Amino acid sequence: TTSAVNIYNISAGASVDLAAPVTTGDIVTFFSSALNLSAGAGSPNNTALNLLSENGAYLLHIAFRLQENVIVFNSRQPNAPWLVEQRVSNVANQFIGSGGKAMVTVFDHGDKYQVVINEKTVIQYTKQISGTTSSLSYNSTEGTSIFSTVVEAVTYTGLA
Amino acid sequence: TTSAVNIYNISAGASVDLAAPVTTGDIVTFFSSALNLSAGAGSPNNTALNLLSENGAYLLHIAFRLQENVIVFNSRQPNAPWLVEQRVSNVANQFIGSGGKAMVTVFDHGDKYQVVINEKTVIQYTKQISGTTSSLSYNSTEGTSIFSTVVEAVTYTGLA
Ligand SMILES: O=S(=O)(O)O[C@H]1[C@@H](O)[C@@H](CO)O[C@@H](O[C@H]2[C@H](O)[C@@H](O)[C@H](O)O[C@@H]2CO)[C@@H]1O
Ligand SMILES: O=S(=O)(O)O[C@H]1[C@@H](O)[C@@H](CO)O[C@@H](O[C@H]2[C@H](O)[C@@H](O)[C@H](O)O[C@@H]2CO)[C@@H]1O
Repeated sequence: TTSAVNIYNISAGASVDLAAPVTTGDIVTFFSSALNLSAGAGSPNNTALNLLSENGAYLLHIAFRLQENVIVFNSRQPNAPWLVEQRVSNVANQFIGSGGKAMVTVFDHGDKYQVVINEKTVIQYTKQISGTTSSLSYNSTEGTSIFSTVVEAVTYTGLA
Repeated sequence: TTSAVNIYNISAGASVDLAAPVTTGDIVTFFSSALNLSAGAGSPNNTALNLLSENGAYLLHIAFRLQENVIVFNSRQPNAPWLVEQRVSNVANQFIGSGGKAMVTVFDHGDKYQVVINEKTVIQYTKQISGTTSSLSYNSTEGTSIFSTVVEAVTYTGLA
């Protein structure tokens, strides 16, 4: 009845507090104005996108590792070790059909997180930790990020 | 469970067939890489965005008229006159907080269409005609469109 759109500019190395939290049924899309599939090696993550809970837990962690040619999805409670991680091989293969820019979409299916790169679904992630997303972060390895220094994020909340 | 993201490049003067139709609960966002709030007068519409049914009906018509400083929302069946139109005054006032670009979002609330410009909801439109959206069009008055010649459209379907 009263859905909402919120726009955020996220500089590399930062985290932003969402004006409106993301919960079951809502969406989050990240827009990158550049694509560098051959920029270098990450220590270990070239670029990471994170969905965080109000408690500081990493609901969803998305990491792109060029040197290891893989994409990692994991979670963890604050001050706790990294949990069971799911990985997807072939980075470039996922960005086929980009052309100087990319977008990553995350659907919050309540009990799962659907991750989409452009138009291709790369994985149906099962939530290891539950809860609403209240902040987002974009971290990088200095100079080897595969996305622009500033990444735009649009959230669609108050849906279903 | 299996939502989908589809990306389209819509050149001014064209209409594109959606690979995935837009129905109750789905979303459509238009991205413009430019904003010209002082480009000229439309004959009468400077730029119009349309959601069309498989039968050619204009489910939702969105028109920006600089000379008349208003935004019109209407509908109509094919080969029929224009129906009851809703208008919103003050064009620029809606794009406050743009900065060289804009985005228009349309939420299909089943019995209504919620139109958002950037983060501001401009109107809750009551459907005069129902049905799923199968194609979209971007029409302009030669040389006086307030959006870029090519407008990007992203649809989020198969949601609720
Ligand atoms: O920047 S970090 O968040 O600290 O990077 C860590 C994360 O990317 C997690 C993701 O689960 O992985 C850590 O590396 C793991 C590696 O994926 C795993 O294969 C290996 O067995 O253990 C490493 C250390 O936990 C990143 O360091
Ligand atoms: O390019 S058109 O689609 O033919 O432009 C028409 C539309 O913008 C409709 C929107 O309902 O309006 C038409 O003009 C109206 C005008 O807004 C209204 O005030 C007057 O009563 O009737 C006109 C003709 O229906 C546009 O021509």
